[PDB]
This record gives sequence, structure tokens and C-alpha cells, in this order.
Amino acid sequence: DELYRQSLEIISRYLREQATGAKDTKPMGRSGATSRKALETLRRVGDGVQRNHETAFQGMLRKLDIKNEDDVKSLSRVMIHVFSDGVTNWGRIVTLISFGAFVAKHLKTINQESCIEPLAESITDVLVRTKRDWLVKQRGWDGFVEFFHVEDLEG
Ligand SMILES: CC[C@@H]1CC/C=C/[C@H](O)[C@@H]2CC[C@H]2CN2C[C@@]3(CCCc4cc(Cl)ccc43)COc3ccc(cc32)C(=O)NS1(=O)=O
Repeated sequence: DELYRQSLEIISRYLREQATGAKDTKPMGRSGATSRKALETLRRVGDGVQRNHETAFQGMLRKLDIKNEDDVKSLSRVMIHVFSDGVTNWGRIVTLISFGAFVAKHLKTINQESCIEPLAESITDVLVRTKRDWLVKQRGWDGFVEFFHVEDLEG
């Protein structure tokens, strides 16, 4: 399942980067060039999303009250409720992943880094297992990269 594998790698790397502040230097798996560009795009766009929605993100994090592995496990149900049961577009997919990064950073602050990879797996499961049809139709991660591509300015 290439789409799942690729999704997991991109989402897992971004959440880990966000939490630890360091880039993972290991090579990507299959489709490395696209996964690299997708991660680069997520960085650029996701970092802005977390700031543009700072108040809402903080509000939701407080409401969720995440303390441990049990709370983190409970998040899949909330993601299905809020993300899956709605219109699909790349903006909403970015909010899904960007809030995940926000949560991962919170997990590092409370010294619960071990829950970050499980969280990335949960997000990937929700995204891929509930929106595969849309993802395929939108050209998957190549489409994500194409959608957010910005041309260089003249001069
Ligand atoms: C119209 C702009 C929308 C962005 C602004 C939305 C803000 C919301 O008030 C909440 C702040 C976080 C947003 C809710 N979720 C996050 C979500 C549900 C809560 C648990 C959770 C846990 C993880 Cl680890 C990851 C995500 C979540 C589900 O993901 C999404 C996805 C899309 C939106 C909101 C959430 C959304 O409304 N996006 S928007 O339309 O771009």
C-alpha cells in the first residue's frame, strides 16, 4: 500500500521535526523525491497554519486535555468526527496534520514523546482509510505538492 506508506512517512517526519526541532537525515523510502517535496511543502504551509489559527488551536488543545497514552488513543474518534465528516480539500487536510504537529509539540513539553509516533499513525489512518478515493483522484502527494507550488518571482 504505497499511498499509506508514503503518507505515514511524511506525517511522521513532520510531527517528529516539529517536536524535536531537528531534521531527520535518513533517506526516504519509495518515491523519495515526492515525499521530500511534500515534507518541504508541509513545513512551509503547516507552520503558518499553526500561527494563523493559534487561538483556536490553543482552545482545542485545552479542551482535549491530553495527558497520556489513553487520551492520545482517544483522538482517532475525534478526528473522524471533525475531519472525516466534512468536505474534503487540501486546506482541511493541512489543518488535520498541522493540529497533529501542535499536539506532538505538546507531547514533547510534557515529556511524552513516545506517543508521537502512535499519534502520527492515527492521523495517517484517519486520512488514508477515510479519504483514499479523494486522495487518489487528486493525484496523492504529487498533487499536494503541485497544489501548493509557488513559482519564483521575476527579478
Ligand atoms: C475554516 C478553517 C478551518 C481551520 C480552523 C479550524 C479550527 C478548529 O476550531 C479546531 C482547531 C483544531 C481544529 C479542529 N480539527 C482538529 C482535529 C479534531 C480535534 C482532534 C484532532 C487531533 C489531531 Cl492529532 C489532529 C486533528 C484533530 C481534526 O482535524 C481537523 C481538520 C480540519 C479542521 C479542523 C480539525 C478544519 O475545520 N479545517 S478548516 O476548515 O481548514
